Amino acid sequence: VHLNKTIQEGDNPDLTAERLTATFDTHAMAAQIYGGEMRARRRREITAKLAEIPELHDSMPLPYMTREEKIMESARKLTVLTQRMSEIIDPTDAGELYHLNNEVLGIEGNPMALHGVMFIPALNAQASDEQQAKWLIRALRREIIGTYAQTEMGHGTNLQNLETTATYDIGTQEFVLHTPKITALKWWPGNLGKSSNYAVVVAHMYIKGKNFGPHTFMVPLRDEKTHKPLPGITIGDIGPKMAYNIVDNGFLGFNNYRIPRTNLLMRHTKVEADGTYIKPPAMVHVRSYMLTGQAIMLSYALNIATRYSAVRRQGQIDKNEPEVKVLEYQTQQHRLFPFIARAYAFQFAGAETVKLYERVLKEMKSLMADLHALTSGLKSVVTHQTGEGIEQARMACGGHGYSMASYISEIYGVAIGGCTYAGENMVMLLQLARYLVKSAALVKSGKASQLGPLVAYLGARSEPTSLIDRVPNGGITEYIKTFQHIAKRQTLKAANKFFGLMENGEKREIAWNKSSVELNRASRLHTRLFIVEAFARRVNEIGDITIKEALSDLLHLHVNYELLDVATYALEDGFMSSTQLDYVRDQLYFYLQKIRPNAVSLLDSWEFSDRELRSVLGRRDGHVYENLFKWAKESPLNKTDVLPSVDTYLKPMMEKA
Amino acid sequence: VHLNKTIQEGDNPDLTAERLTATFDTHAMAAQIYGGEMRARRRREITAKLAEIPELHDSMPLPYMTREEKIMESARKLTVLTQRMSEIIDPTDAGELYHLNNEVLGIEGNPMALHGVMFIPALNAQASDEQQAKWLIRALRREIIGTYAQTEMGHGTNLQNLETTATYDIGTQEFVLHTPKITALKWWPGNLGKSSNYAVVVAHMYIKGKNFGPHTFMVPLRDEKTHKPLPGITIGDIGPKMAYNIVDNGFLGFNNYRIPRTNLLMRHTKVEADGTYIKPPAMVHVRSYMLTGQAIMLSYALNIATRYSAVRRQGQIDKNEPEVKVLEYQTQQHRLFPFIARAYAFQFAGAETVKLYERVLKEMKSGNVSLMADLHALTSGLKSVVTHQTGEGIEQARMACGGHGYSMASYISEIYGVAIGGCTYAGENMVMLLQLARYLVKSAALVKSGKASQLGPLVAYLGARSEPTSLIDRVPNGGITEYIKTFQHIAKRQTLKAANKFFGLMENGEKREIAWNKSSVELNRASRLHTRLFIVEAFARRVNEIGDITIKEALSDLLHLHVNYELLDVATYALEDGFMSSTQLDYVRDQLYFYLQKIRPNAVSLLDSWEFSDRELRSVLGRRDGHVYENLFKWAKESPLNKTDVLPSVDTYLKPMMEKA
Ligand SMILES: Cc1cc2nc3c(=O)[nH]c(=O)nc-3n(C[C@H](O)[C@H](O)[C@H](O)COP(=O)(O)OP(=O)(O)OC[C@H]3O[C@@H](n4cnc5c(N)ncnc54)[C@H](O)[C@@H]3O)c2cc1C
Ligand SMILES: Cc1cc2nc3c(=O)[nH]c(=O)nc-3n(C[C@H](O)[C@H](O)[C@H](O)COP(=O)(O)OP(=O)(O)OC[C@H]3O[C@@H](n4cnc5c(N)ncnc54)[C@H](O)[C@@H]3O)c2cc1C
Ligand SMILES: Nc1ncnc2c1ncn2[C@@H]1O[C@H](COP(=O)(O)OP(=O)(O)OP(=O)(O)O)[C@@H](O)[C@H]1O
Ligand SMILES: Nc1ncnc2c1ncn2[C@@H]1O[C@H](COP(=O)(O)OP(=O)(O)OP(=O)(O)O)[C@@H](O)[C@H]1O
Ligand SMILES: [Mg+2]
Ligand SMILES: [Mg+2]
Repeated sequence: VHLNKTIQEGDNPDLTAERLTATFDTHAMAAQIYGGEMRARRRREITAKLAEIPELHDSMPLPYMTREEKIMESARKLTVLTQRMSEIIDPTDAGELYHLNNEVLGIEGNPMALHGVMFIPALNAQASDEQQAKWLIRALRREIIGTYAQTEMGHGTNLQNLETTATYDIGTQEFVLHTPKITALKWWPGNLGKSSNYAVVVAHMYIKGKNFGPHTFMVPLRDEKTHKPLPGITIGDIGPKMAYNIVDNGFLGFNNYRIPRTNLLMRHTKVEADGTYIKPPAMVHVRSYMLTGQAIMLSYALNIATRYSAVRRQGQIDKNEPEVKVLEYQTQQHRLFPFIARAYAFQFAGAETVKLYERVLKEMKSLMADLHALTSGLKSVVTHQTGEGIEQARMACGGHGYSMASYISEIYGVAIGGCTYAGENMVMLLQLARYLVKSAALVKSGKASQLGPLVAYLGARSEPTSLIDRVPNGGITEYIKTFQHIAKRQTLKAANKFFGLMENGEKREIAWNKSSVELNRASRLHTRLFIVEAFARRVNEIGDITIKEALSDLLHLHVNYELLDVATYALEDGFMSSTQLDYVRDQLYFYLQKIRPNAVSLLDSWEFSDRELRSVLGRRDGHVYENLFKWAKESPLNKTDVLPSVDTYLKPMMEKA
Repeated sequence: VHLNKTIQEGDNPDLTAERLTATFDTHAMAAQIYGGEMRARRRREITAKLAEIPELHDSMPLPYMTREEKIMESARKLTVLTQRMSEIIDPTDAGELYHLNNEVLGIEGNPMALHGVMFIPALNAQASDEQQAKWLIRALRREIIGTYAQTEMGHGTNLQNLETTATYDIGTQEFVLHTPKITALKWWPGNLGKSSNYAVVVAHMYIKGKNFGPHTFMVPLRDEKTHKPLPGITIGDIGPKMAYNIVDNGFLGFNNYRIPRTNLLMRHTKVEADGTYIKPPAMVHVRSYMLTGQAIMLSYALNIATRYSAVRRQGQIDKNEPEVKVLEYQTQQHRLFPFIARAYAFQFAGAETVKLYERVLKEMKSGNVSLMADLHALTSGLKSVVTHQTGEGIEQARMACGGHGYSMASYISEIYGVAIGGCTYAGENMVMLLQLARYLVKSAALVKSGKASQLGPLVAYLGARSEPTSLIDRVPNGGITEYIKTFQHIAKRQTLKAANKFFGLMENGEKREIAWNKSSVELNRASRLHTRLFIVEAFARRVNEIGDITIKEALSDLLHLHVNYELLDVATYALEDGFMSSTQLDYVRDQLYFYLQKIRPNAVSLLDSWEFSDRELRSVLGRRDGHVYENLFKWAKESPLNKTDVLPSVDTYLKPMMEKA
C-alpha cells in the first residue's frame, strides 16, 4: 500500500507521481485535521455509505441549474436526507451531520441551513426548560422549519437602534409585534423568505411605555398546514445574491401581530403576567464554529488548484525537456502553498477556539470577554485571508478557473460572505481593539499582572533584537517572539495615540474614530500571532514523527511567509535587520520546495470526495480534459445548435446589411 | 447652479449634503477623466438621447434573469442598437460606441463583444489591403459576427506549443486546419460557441513538413444563411462561468477543414501559391485599451459604495448625537478613498499607455520597432497591477455596503466577477509580470556593464544615483517629488537586487532557466514596484498639466492620498536599507489619515464626475438620487422568487417532510 491513501489504479500518472512522494500516511493526517482517528474514519465511512445511495447525489451538475432548479434539488435531497439520516449517521453527533450535509447538500445553501446554525442554538441558549419542551423537540424532529431574525433593512451592526417593537398588552397577556416603517423590516435572516414557518425574532420590548431593549421571541410565521402567511405577516425573499442562492434570505414585517406572553424566551429574563420585569446576571456560537467552515472551503479551493497544477503542463524550463507541470514554477508554488499552511493553521486555531467556547458556557453555570475578543479578531482575519487564498487558487488554474468547471468561484462567493455576516469585519476588528486598549491601559497603569493569558505578552519585556538566524538551533520560538514584539509594539503604539488625543482634549469617541485604522492594525497582528501559536502548539503535541515533520515544514513556511508580509513592523524599530529579512526570504523559497512533494498529500488528507468537492478540474483521479469536454458538451446552452437569440434577433440583423 | 452638476431637487438630503461640499465643477472633472470637454459632453448627450428610447432599456432588472433570458435580452438590444446607432452616435468615433454599449449592453457581455475588442483589431493589424476590403468592411457593417480564436483547451500561455495545425496543400492551394486531440480544441474565445459565424484563428502553419509557428487565418464557421456549422466544424459553448455569462465563450474543432490560401492574413507574412514563405521585418491592443475598462469598473463599484455610505446611517460616535453616516468612520473612508485615487490613477495611466500604443504603430510604418519592446513591458506590468488592485478595491467597495452589498441589488459582485477576469485573460498576471521582469533584467545588465546611458526613458531611473536618505518631511518643494524619488529608489534597488540574484546563480553554475525559476518571485517583486512607480508618475504628470486651479487642487489632494497609501503599503522596501526612518513612516501614516479627511467633502463629487447614469450603473444601492430603502423593498418584492407565496419546493417536498413527524 502507498503512504498516500487516495491513489487508485488508473489515475492520471502526472498526479499519482505527486502522491507517490508523500512522507506520511494521509489517514493519520486526516485524524490530525479532524480531531481524532475515529472522527476521520467516520467521515470516510459516511462517504462510502453515500456512494450506495444515488438518490442523495446531485441529480445534475449544480452549475447547470437556475436558482429555482437548485432550490427544488436541495429540498429533494433534504427530504430523503431527513428520512434516511439514521442509516448513515448518529444524528446526535454534530460532527457527522456537518460532513453529511457537505456531501449531500453542499455549500450553496438549503432550506434548513439556518434551522441548525442559529434557530436551534438560540433555543438552547435562551429558551426555558418548559419552552424547550414545546419548541426545541419539534425543531430537532424537523416538524417545523425555523430561523433567527435579528437584522433589519436599516440596522444590522447596531441593534440598540432596531426599530421592530414588541409592546406588552397587560390585559390579554400578549406581546404586540409591529413594524413601524420599511426600514424596520427584518431583512437577511436565512430561510426566512419562503421556507421557515417559525422564527426567533429580536425586537425592542416595550412595557408601560418603557423600552427594555432587544429581546428574542418565538413567532409563528406561516400556517402549519397551508403554509400561507398568518394574518398580519408580510414575508418574502430578498432576491438573488452574489452567491449562496439556495438559501431564501427573507424580509419580514408585522402589522400589530399578537403572540402569547410565553413566546418571550425566558431562560434569562422574565416578564410576569402583570408586567413585572426581572433582569438576568450570541452570535458567539456562529463565530466560533464558522472558522472550520472557512478552513474547509479554503481547502476545497486548494485541493482543486493544486491537483490541477499537477496535471496542467505549460511552458518549458529546460529547453531540451518537455513542457513542465505548472506546479514546477516557484511562482505557482508560492501562490498556493502558503495558503495550504493557512488552511491547517485556521483549522487548528478553530479547534482551540471551540474548546474555549465549551470551556466558557460550562463555566457559565469572567472569560466571556476573552472569548468574545479572540473570536472577533479571528473571524475577521480568517475570513479575509481565506478570500485572498481562494482567489489565488482560482487564478492558478488559468482560464479554466473562471469556468464553473473549477467551482472555485462559487466557493469564493460563499466563503467571502463571512467577511460581513456574524459581524462586519471592520467592526469586529474594532471590537477586539477595545479589549486590546483595555489591556494596554492595564500595562500603562502598572496592572500588568492582571492581564489574562491570551494578552499577557503585552506586559512582557522584549529583548533588544529578535534572534532569527542567531541562536543556534533555528527554532520557531524566535519567530513567535518576533510576532509577539511587533503585535505588542503596535498595540501599545496605537493605544497611546488614542490616549494622547484624549489627554490633548479630544472627546473619547472622536479620538477613537481618528485612531481606528491604526487600532485595527493592532487587532490584526494580535490575531495573526494567535494563529501562529496555535499552529506551533499542535506541532508540538504530535508524537508520530512523520506527521510532526510534515506539519513542521508547513509551520516553517507559515512563519516565514507571514513574517515577510508584516516585515514593515519588524524593521521600523530596528528589531529586525536587512540580513534577517533576507534569511526569511531564502527560508520562504526553501520551504516552498521542501513542501512540494507533500503538497498534494497534505490536501488529500482532508479527504473530500468528488461528490463533496463538485469540481471537474479537481477530480480525485486527475482525468481533467476528457471530463471537461463532456461537462461543456452537456451544459444547458448546447442543447440546441442555433440559439433562439440567433433566430429571433441577430440573423435578421445580419441579413439587413 | 451648484458646482456638483448631479444634484436634483427631491434627492435624498443625506446624499445632497455630500455633493453640496464640492470645490470643483463636475463637468470640468469629467472633461479631465474622459480626455476633453467635447467627449465628456457627448457622453451626457448620448445619455439624454437614450432616455427618449425605452426600447434600449433593460426590459427588466438583469439579476432577475436566467442566462438564457439575459442572452435574449442582449441580442434584442443589440439589433435595435445597430439599426438606430447613427441617430445617437458617430459610428466611426468610438469612443462614443464604447459609452453607448456601456449604457445599453452593460458589462455582463453581448453577442458581439469580441467582434469589437479583437476580431476587427486583428483584421486592422494583420490583414492585407485586399483582405480588409473583403472582410473588414463586412465586419464594420455587421454583416458577419466574428471573434479571435487563440487559446486552446491545453494551451493559453505557451503559444509555441499550440496543437491546432494549418497544413498547406500545394495542389488545391488550400490550408488544411485540423484538431488532432481534444486538448487542441480552441477554447475560451468569446462569442465563439453560438454567435460568431467567422473567426480569426491562431494555428501552427505547416508547409512541406516544416513548422513555421503560430499564424492567423480567416475561417468561416457557420453557414451565413442557416447558421449551421459548416462541414468539418465542431463548435459549442464552454458552459456557465464565474461571471460575464452573456458572452458565449466557445470551443472549436476541425476535421481536416480546408480554407483558401488567401485566408492566411498577409499584411506582414506571405505564402505564395507554390509554397514559398517570406518572413516579416497583439494582444498588445487589448492590454493597452483594457486599462480604462478596469478604472471604469472600479469607479462603478466606488460610486455605489460611496453613495450608499452617505445614505447608510449606523452607530453613534458622540453618544448624545444621532446615528452617523457610515461615511464618517475613518475605517470606511480608509477602505474607499484610496481606491478612488487608484481609479483616477489607472485612467490617467491608461491614457498615456494608449498614447504610446499610437506612437508606436505610428512609428511602425517607418523603421522602427525599437519601442515595441518598451510598450510590451509597460503594458505587461500595468495590465497585471491594475487588474489585481482593481479587484482588491471592488471587493472593499462591496463589503463597505454591509449585508446589502452581498445582494445583487448592489450589483458590485457582478462588477467584481467581470473585472477580475482580466487577471487571467490577455496574459496570466504572473506570466505578464515575468515578461516585464525580462525587460528589467536586460536593463539591469546595461547598468551593471556601464551602458546606463543606453537606457530608454521609461527605465532610466535604474541608472540614476540615489541620495543617501529620502527627503520626505525634510525639504519643502511644491509637493510629491520626494515621494516619486522614494518610489524610484525602492524600485531600482529591488530590480538590481533581484537581477543580481539571478546573475549570481548562473555565475555559480546553474542553468539560465533554472536560475530564472528560482528567482521568479523576487523578480515579480521588481516588476510590481516598477509598475506602481509608473502609475504615480502618470498621476503626477496629469496634475501638473492642469491649469484650472480648483480641478488641480482636487486631483492634487487625491494624488497626496495616493502616494501616502501606496508608499505605506510598500514601506518594507523603504525601511530595509534605512532609506526611510520610523519617523518619516509615521509622517506617511499621519498624512494618509489627514488626506482621508481632506478628500471626504469631495468624495461623492469625484465619483459623480465619471457621470454614470442609473441605466449604466444598474445598482439599487447606488441610485443617483439616494432613495435606497424604498427602491430596495420594491426590488426584493418584484424579484422572481416572490411570484408565488408558497414555493413548489414547499408543496412537493418539505411540507410532506414536516407532516411525517
Ligand atoms: C473571462 C476570460 C475570457 C477569455 N477570452 C478569450 C478570448 O476571447 N480568446 C482567446 O484566445 N482566449 C481567451 N481566454 C483565455 C486566456 O487568454 C487564457 O486563459 C490566459 O491567457 C491564461 O493562459 P492559460 O489559460 O493557459 O493559464 P495556464 O498557463 O494554463 O495556468 C496559469 C498558471 O500557471 C502559471 N504559469 C503558466 N505559465 C507560466 C510560466 N512560463 N512561468 C511561470 N508561471 C507560469 C501561472 O503562474 C498561473 O498560475 C479568456 C480567459 C478568461 C478567464
Ligand atoms: C450571506 C449573508 C447572510 C446573512 N445571514 C443572516 C442571518 O442568518 N440572520 C441574521 O439575523 N442576519 C443575517 N445577515 C445580516 C448580517 O448580520 C449583517 O449584514 C452583518 O451583521 C453586517 O451588519 P450590517 O449589514 O448592518 O453592516 P453595516 O453597518 O451597514 O456596514 C456598512 C459599512 O459601515 C461600517 N461600519 C458599520 N458600523 C461601523 C462602526 N461602529 N465603526 C466603523 N465602521 C462601521 C462597516 O464596517 C461597513 O463597512 C446576513 C448577511 C449576509 C451578507
Ligand atoms: N498582479 C497580481 N495578480 C494576481 N495575484 C497577485 C498579483 N501580485 C501578487 N499576487 C498574489 O499575492 C500574493 C502575495 O505575493 P507577493 O508577496 O510576492 O506580492 P505582494 O504582497 O503584492 O507584494 P510585496 O509582498 O512585495 O509587497 C501571491 O499569492 C501572489 O500570487
Ligand atoms: N480583516 C479584514 N477584512 C476585510 N478587509 C480588510 C481586513 N483588514 C484589512 N482590510 C482591507 O485592506 C485594506 C488595507 O488596509 P490595511 O493596510 O489596514 O490592511 P493590511 O494591509 O492587511 O494591514 P497592514 O497594512 O497593517 O499589513 C483596507 O482598505 C481594508 O479595507
Ligand atoms: Mg507579501
Ligand atoms: Mg497596508
